[PDB]
Amino acid sequence: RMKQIEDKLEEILSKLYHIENESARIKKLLG
Amino acid sequence: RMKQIEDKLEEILSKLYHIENESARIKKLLGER
Amino acid sequence: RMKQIEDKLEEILSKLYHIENESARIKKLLG
Amino acid sequence: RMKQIEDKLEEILSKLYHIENESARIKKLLGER
Repeated sequence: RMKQIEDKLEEILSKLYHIENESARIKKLLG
Repeated sequence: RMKQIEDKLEEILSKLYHIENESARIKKLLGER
Repeated sequence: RMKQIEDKLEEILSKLYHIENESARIKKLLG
Repeated sequence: RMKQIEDKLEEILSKLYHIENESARIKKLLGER
């Protein structure tokens, strides 16, 4: 139930961390 | 209900994979130009 | 309870839509 | 519990605002160069 939502949320945040590093990379590649 | 949640979380999820992809593309763009 | 999670999820996806348009913009600005 | 959820959702949330910001910055970058 709730464990299951959380667990998704833990995944989703992890995609969100990856998405930041990527943005961080692109800024560097830019200036 | 708890199943509308589940669908939306899967949808959040695909949208995440989609955006990793669009940004990877650009990173890769710039990574030659 | 659950209404409340959903409602957050509905918001979070909406930030995720905005984040795409932005990426879409940047690609355009790039090539 | 249902409160670990709430914290993480707020954290997902700030991370969203953070990334809108980092991408807006770049859009704005490129928007002159």
